[PDB]
Amino acid sequence: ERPDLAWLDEVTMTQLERNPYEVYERLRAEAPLAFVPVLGSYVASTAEVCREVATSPDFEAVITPAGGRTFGHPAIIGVNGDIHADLRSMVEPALQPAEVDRWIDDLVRPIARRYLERFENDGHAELVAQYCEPVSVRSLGDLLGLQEVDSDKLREWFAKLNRSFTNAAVDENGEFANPEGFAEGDQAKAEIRAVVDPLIDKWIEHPDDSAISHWLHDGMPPGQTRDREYIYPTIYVYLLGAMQEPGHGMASTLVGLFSRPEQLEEVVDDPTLIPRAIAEGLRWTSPIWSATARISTKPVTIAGVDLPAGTPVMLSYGSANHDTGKYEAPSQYDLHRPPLPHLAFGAGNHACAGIYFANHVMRIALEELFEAIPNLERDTREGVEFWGWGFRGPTSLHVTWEV
Ligand code: HEM
Ligand SMILES: COc1ccccc1O
Repeated sequence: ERPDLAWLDEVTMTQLERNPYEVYERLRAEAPLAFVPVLGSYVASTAEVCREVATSPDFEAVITPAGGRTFGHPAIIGVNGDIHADLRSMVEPALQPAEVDRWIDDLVRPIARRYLERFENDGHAELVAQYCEPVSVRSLGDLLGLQEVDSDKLREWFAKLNRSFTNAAVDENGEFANPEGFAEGDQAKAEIRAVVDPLIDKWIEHPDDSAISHWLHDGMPPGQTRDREYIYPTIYVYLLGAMQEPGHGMASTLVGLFSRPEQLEEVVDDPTLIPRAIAEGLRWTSPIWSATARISTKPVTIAGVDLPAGTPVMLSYGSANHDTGKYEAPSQYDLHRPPLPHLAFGAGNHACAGIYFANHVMRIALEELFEAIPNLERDTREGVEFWGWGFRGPTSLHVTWEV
């Protein structure tokens, strides 16, 4: 209904999945808060608007429509008040920095070595499938208590959940355009239940050091546990983004480094630059690109738009992280950018709970990769395609090295 934005009626879901940055460049200039018809929602595209909405007292969390169809209730990302406080209290212990520092090295480093050992003498690899994804999922899976679930299965689950969660397209009547696209998310959930229900049965009676056992038991009266239906949606939140994103982020960081060969060389020579390299990678291609949202709780005016109460706004943090109000030439990867604030972990009460853990997973993985293969090069015969609007990352990363 905004006349000057009639061009947005012609934006497609496929276009946004393939490459959302041209449309979002226009949005940041034309309408930092804009209703995108194919998404069925207002979208926040700039750093100022995303930060304002994420931190405003007049907004609260809401799950996106496709996210809710995928995860149900109470997903930690979609709830507020006492339920959110309890779910944050449940997930935070293992994520506390002092706690992560106690065990993160002995968790991730042997995992990274195990996956490297499989290919480090080959002279070629596709790092998304052979390294970045397995290390990310094996690390978190072991932390959670899912040691027995193979990395290939954790990877399949996150991919199916991604596609269902981001199945956001709506038709001319505001109805989901592709209802069949939720079926694979439902199938993943059914598989997850079949594996995890017996584990929860065991943990209720026999608590252990796994994170999910602690989710059941922590803070509960004697002999009581949180109901499994109450915790499953947050398990699904983990089995999508927490499993997927460290792998996404380390792979994007590698693509960015390969794009600046002098910078790759600096980081291989001086691995203390790895954290900076990662932070720039997350800004450059944000793993959680436009997955979350907030909803107004009263009438508000944001970026000149008067919103009624009850209005959802999607937080396109991956666009915010290319805001030219903040960054020069944001589509260029540059290790030597000054260490400015970014929105790849969101903001406010619903900001990422796992930042410290995620940063260490990616750091340790990259350290081990460069120690193992110091002469790592991108295989320039192959293209790198990035995919995703809700969650974004490279679909492959072919590399080569002299053996
Ligand atoms: C590089 C990897 C990661 C990125 C880029 C990422 C980014 C994000 C973003 C953007 C959000 C939404 C914040 C908002 O709406 O303002 C989020 C939420 C979340 N993150 Fe992460 N994160 C990643 C890894 C993880 C990991 C590994 C875990 C768990 C161990 C995790 C746990 C969560 C939780 C629990 C939430 C929901 C917080 C809430 O709604 O209260 N994160 N993260
Ligand atoms: C940490 O996992 C998520 C974050 C935001 C949206 C969906 C997720 O699975």
